[PDB]
Amino acid sequence: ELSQCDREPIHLLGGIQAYGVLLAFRGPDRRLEVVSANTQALLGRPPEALLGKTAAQVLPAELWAQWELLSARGALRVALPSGPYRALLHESDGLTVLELEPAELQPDMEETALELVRRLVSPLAGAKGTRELLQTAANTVRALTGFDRVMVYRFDADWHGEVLAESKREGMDGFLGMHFPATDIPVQARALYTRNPLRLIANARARPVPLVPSVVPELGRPLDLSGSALRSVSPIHLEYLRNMGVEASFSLSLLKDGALWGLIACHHLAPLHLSYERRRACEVLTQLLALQLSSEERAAEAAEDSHRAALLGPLATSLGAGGTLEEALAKDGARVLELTGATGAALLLGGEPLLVGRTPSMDEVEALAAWLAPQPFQTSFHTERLGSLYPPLAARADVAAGLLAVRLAPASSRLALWFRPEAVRTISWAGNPRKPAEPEPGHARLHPRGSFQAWEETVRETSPAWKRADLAAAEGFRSALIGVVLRQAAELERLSEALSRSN
Amino acid sequence: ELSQCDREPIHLLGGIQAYGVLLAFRGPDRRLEVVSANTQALLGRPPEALLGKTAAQVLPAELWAQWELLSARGALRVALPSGPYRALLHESDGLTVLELEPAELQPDMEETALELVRRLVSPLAGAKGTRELLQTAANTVRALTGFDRVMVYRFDADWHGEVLAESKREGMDGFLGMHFPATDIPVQARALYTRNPLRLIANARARPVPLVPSVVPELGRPLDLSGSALRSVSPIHLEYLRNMGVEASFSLSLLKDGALWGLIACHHLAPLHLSYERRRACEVLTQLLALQLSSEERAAEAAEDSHRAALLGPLATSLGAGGTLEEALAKDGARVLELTGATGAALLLGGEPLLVGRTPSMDEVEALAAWLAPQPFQTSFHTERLGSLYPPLAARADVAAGLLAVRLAPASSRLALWFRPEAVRTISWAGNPRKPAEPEPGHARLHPRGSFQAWEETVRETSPAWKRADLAAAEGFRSALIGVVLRQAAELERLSEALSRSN
Ligand SMILES: */C=C/C1=C(C)C(=O)N/C1=C\C1=NC(=C\c2[nH]c(/C=C3/NC(=O)C(C=C)=C3C)c(C)c2CCC(=O)O)/C(CCC(=O)O)=C1C
Ligand SMILES: */C=C/C1=C(C)C(=O)N/C1=C\C1=NC(=C\c2[nH]c(/C=C3/NC(=O)C(C=C)=C3C)c(C)c2CCC(=O)O)/C(CCC(=O)O)=C1C
Repeated sequence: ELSQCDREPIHLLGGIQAYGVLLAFRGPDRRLEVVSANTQALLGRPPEALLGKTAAQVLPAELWAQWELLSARGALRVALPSGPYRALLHESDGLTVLELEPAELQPDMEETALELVRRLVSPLAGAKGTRELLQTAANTVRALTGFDRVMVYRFDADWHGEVLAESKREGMDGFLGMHFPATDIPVQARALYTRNPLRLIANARARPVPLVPSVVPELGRPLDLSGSALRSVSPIHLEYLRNMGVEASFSLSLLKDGALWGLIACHHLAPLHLSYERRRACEVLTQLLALQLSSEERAAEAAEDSHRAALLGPLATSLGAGGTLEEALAKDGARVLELTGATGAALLLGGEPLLVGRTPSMDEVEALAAWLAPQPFQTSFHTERLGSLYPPLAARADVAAGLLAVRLAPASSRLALWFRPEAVRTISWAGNPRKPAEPEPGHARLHPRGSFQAWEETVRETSPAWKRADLAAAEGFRSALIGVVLRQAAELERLSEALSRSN
Repeated sequence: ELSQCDREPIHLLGGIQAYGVLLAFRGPDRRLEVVSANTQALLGRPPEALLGKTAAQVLPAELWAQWELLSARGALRVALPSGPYRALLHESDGLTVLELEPAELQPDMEETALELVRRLVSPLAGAKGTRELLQTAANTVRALTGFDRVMVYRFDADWHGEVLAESKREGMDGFLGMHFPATDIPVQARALYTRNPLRLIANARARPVPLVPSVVPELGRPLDLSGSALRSVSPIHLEYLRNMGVEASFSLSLLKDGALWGLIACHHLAPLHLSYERRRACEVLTQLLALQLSSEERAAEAAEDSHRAALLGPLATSLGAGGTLEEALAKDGARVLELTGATGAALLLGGEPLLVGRTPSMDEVEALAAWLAPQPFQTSFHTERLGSLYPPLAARADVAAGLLAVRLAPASSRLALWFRPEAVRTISWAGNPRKPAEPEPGHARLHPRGSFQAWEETVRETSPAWKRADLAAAEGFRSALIGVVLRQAAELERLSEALSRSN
């Protein structure tokens, strides 16, 4: 099995896990076009007999009694001689689908509606930090659901994923700082998770039981189960979970204005069950997290812009206090250095180029200054990778991964190189998984050990992107209160001319 | 209309409204303490004879069968021969209470909770800022209730009332931007509003039926009903609610980190009944609005401050471009006004006074510059009421009600000042509904006048308080960010004179 997954569609496997039982109705007859293989236990007749019979006869009276209310709402309690069963309606490909789920034996009088929502929303009374908000949400989710581990992901612009918050019981390895490639999650999976809020993987050991028409004749395709919540997982992802060691999963999809921002993944080692009320409350909890994250991301970006301005401001205090600027940058290296979130600065101002922080060598920076002139840059230049644009520094990686340049003078070549380290260097290596387990897995698919490589070779020779705040600060320092720099140059020159006349 | 209102104890009034009935119990013997006058219809036997009787025969057998069940939830729906009835239990004064309320005929099986919650949440998908958050929330709450006029109230630091947004159908009076003094909400009422989220006005027309006995013997005062949601309101508020003509109200409280930031008070001209599914939905909606309101408030700042810091930047571009400071302010007189959110600005860099915007004449400016030097302020002087701090300028405070002054020179007396207009002038006088009412009110207890008239005299010689961002910008103006850029003009002039007369 090679090159599998992305080619394979995931909405048309035609398989159902043994958790529930589904049937397909169509037309006034509501014929049993598609039936399950496990319906023998509940219906009491062989599935092939069920085929080609009217829905009124086949359905037990318990389900038929509240069928109108079931269509009105889509969820109500029906008690069978075996026991009570959750019932739902979902329309796919023009055919209605009746879904039956084994409800718990609990009387359900306890854990009433809307009180779990209060229990979940109470701890979030504070929650300043976006990362700390995700941490608190993970804590509450773990407290309610009882799963071993809760992890929260953020998706990068190119759909690279990382882990932000992690709430877990003591004992298992921490997964904070994880980075996994965008290709780990296929496009169709992202679309499906966008469409439906919750995904439940009841048990990994369970062998899927397929519905038993081979192919739908009228459609020519297996029945689509995208809306249905009983979709069977892909075998590749099943082996993923088997290698990782998690068997029951409960995944929540965080959406910011229709964009899949990240996922909450509740993981447990053994198959567990969750009540219907808890899941219904968790859907609302997902909506709350979506809204709160949508607001707080804007809050954090505004705060970062304000801090960038309030950091660029004091730089005018040093230059203007009397001390020469070339000594001033050495005096105040940190503030000028962190105006863009970069690690190296190099300045051309008329004299020999000056270096602050980790910067490329003298020959390298002068060659870069020579090379930058022919390209017409109206105000500034933004680049993500330097190897493609500039061959000579492609070999250099540790001080040549990122570049940001602004020309201080419109005519004269005044170059302000800003180098930001490679994404793999700026991110703490404490974020890697490490902790090598003794058993040897396939090492190609599973995340433990045999992963995090695709990230490092996909983003190799690439630095973290220059945010809107980063380029705004780049322009601001292209000025750097351009009055102070231009007027100190002019003032020094015009005092020097008077001194030379006095000379 | 007697003996004012502040001394009146709301907590201890112990009144029972028209619809529901109450009865108290003590200990395992559950001695009956108090009864309502209207319970005889529901109980079927005279209330006076049951004083101190056992619950076995006073109360119908069905409630006693569900007493242990009612204790768990604290509220339950039960079928009674008269009809469905809804009962509650809670603790007050060491004495347990049983409350009975008329019940809606719906068995709470159709359109249950946790599916209208998403109906309320979905419109909030946008709401880029606080104002539209409140607008959308008010609109959707109005849609849920079906009431006539929803309203939102905001309180200042000194508890003065604001009206941010409202949603109304066509054909009534609007009070957007209308103002009410802090004393309109008694200090007794604020703590109670903090304690419980929801309070419902059952019927304004119906007089409060008395509670029997008139007073409990053991305590000497009627038992309080803070936990109860049926507690009757003051007779003083009956005249108010009659004057505005509303019949029922449904008060929703918005608390941020334990403080009454806002208050939602729906109004309906005629009586209307709301089910507890809706009530338990809107209490969740208040808990909802709390967090998102905090988030949007916290996001609004650090963006206004960022814009002010960025706004100060082009003032530097006014320099370097050919011209002096006088000419720089001549072309750019607009931008310097919003640097501190003040309509007038004055500067004194050593020469004759120069003014921008509507500021006091130069003689009083010189007088205040002379007077501020004896007053010890190291970096800035932020006074909200000028007359209290400085008598002579109290006479003309239309534009000099509030001032922010900074010393340009470190030791010498060089000043930069900003003058804000007095309040009421800045606010949009839209609080008047126009259309003087054909009925004649007392002009002291109604929406227009009485309220917003005591408020105006309460905030005479007052301006919006100097926040953090405007003073930060003001101190940045004097700080070595643009002040040094101003100083460099002196060195440029010095080099010009060095070139002058010597060539
Ligand atoms: C060629 C594509 C795939 C290779 C790569 C592979 O191993 N699986 C592929 C496709 C699918 N991924 C599905 C679900 C899924 N996989 C991940 C990957 C992870 N990266 C990590 O660090 C961790 C945790 C340690 C994981 C699990 C994720 C995040 C997901 C989303 C759901 C989940 O978290 O389990 C998948 C099934 C569809 C779906 O459930 O979305 C296919 C097919
Ligand atoms: C000190 C006595 C009072 C006079 C003064 C008065 O006008 N109100 C007094 C005390 C109480 N006010 C109560 C309710 C209430 N009052 C307001 C303020 C307003 N100012 C206005 O101009 C308008 C008209 C639009 C109003 C409504 C508000 C906002 C409220 C709460 C709204 C509500 O009833 O839900 C009151 C009873 C408290 C209660 O149970 O609500 C007292 C006592």
